[PDB]
Amino acid sequence: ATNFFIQPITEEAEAYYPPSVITNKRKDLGVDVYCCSDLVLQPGLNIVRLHIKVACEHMGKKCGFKIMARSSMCTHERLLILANGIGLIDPGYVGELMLKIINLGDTPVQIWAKECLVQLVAQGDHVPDHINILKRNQIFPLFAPT
Amino acid sequence: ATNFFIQPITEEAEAYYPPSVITNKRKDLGVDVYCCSDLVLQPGLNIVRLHIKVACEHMGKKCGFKIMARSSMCTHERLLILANGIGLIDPGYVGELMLKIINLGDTPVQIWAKECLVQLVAQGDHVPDHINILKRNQIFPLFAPT
Amino acid sequence: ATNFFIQPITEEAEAYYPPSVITNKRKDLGVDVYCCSDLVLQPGLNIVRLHIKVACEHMGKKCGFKIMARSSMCTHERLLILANGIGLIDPGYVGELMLKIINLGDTPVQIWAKECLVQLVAQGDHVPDHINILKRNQIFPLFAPT
Repeated sequence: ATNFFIQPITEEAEAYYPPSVITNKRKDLGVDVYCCSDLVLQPGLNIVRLHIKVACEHMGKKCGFKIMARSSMCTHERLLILANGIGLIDPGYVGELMLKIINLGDTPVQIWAKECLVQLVAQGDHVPDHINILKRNQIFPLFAPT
Repeated sequence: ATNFFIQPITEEAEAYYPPSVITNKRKDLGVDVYCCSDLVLQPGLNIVRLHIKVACEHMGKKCGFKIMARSSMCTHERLLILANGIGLIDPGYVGELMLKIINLGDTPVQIWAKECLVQLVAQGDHVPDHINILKRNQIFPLFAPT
Repeated sequence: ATNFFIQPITEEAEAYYPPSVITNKRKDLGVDVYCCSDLVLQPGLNIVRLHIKVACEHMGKKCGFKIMARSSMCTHERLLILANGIGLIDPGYVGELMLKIINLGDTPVQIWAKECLVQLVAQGDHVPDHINILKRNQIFPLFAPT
C-alpha cells in the first residue's frame, strides 16, 4: 500500500481541501494540488507557497515524493517551468510545500487559486491507494519532526 | 517483465518504425523515439506530434511511463528543453504522444525526422524486456479506451 | 541493498571526496556531489565536468541512476536549470559525470568549488545504504567497460 496525507495549513487552503479519504481507482500516478491563492508570477524565479503539509507512506513507512509539472502548467499564454525540473521531498521534511517556478516570458503572468500547476508522485512512481485530506487542527504523528 | 508497445499512426511514421519485437539486452532504461518529420521550432513553446501510440506493461498490467529529454536534445546549436521537465503518461491515455518543447533562443531552430530528442522510461524506472513495434493496421486491445 | 560508488579522477576532486564508506541513516534519496572547481557559467548552455566516476548497485547488479537539481541550484541570484530536466545514466556508462546547465540570465554567473548544485538518485528512487567514496588509484571492476 502507498497512501498520501495532505493537510491544509490556512483557511483559504481548507476551502479547496475539505476533509475526505479520496481513493484512486483510476490508477493515476499523480496527485494534483491547487495554488489556493491568486498570484502574479514576475519574469524570472517566483516562490509559490501551496499552503499544505504532505506525507507519503509506502509499505507502512514514511517515504519520499516528487513534485512534477502538469501539462497545463506551460501554455502559449504562460511560459512557466518548475525551476528544479522535479522537486524531491525527503521523508524527513514536514514543513509547507513550496514551488520555485520560472516565468520565461518578459511580461508578468497571473495564476488563479483553483488552478493545479503540479502533481505529487510517490517515490518509485507507486500509484497511491488513498489520498487522505486531513483538517487544519488534527495533529498527525506523520507531521511531527524527528 | 516490463514490455513497451509502439504503433506508428501515419505512413512517414511506419517508415522509422518497421514492425519488430526488438529486445533490450544492453539493459538500457530509455526507449528512444524519432521526430518522424522535419519541423521548425519557434522561440517559445512548440507542440511536437510524435505520430505513435505507446503502451507500457509491468507484471501483466498496463502501466504508466515518463518522457525525458536525451542529452542530444539541448546543444550550443539549439537551446531546447521539455516544457514540463518530464512527461508523465497515465496508463489510461491511448492517444498520440505529443511533446511541449521550449526553444529558449531568440531565433528559430530546425529538427530533422531521424532525430531522437526524447526517450520513454517505464513507471518506476523498470528496464524493458522487449520493445514491440506494431504495424499501422493491427488493433491492440491495449490502445482501446476504458 | 542499494549502494553508490564515487571515485574522484583529479587531485582537486579527491580534496572534496576523501576515501570513506559513508552510510545514509537519514534515509535521504539523493547523493549530493560538489562542483570541485570555481566556474563561470555564461548565458546559454554550459558543460560542467564533475571530476568523478559513479556506479550504482541494486540487489548485486550494476544499475542506472538519475541526476536532479538541488533546490539550491536556482535562486534569484542565478537562474540555473539542468538542460535535460533530469540526467539518466545507463549502467553501461563508466566515464566522468558531466552536466549541461542553462544560465537563463543575460549576465554571467559564478559557482564555487564547495557548492552542490545536483544530487544522484538511484534508478527506481531506491534509498542508498552506503556511499562508497573510493581513492583516485583503486581500479574497481565496476568502472571497467563492457
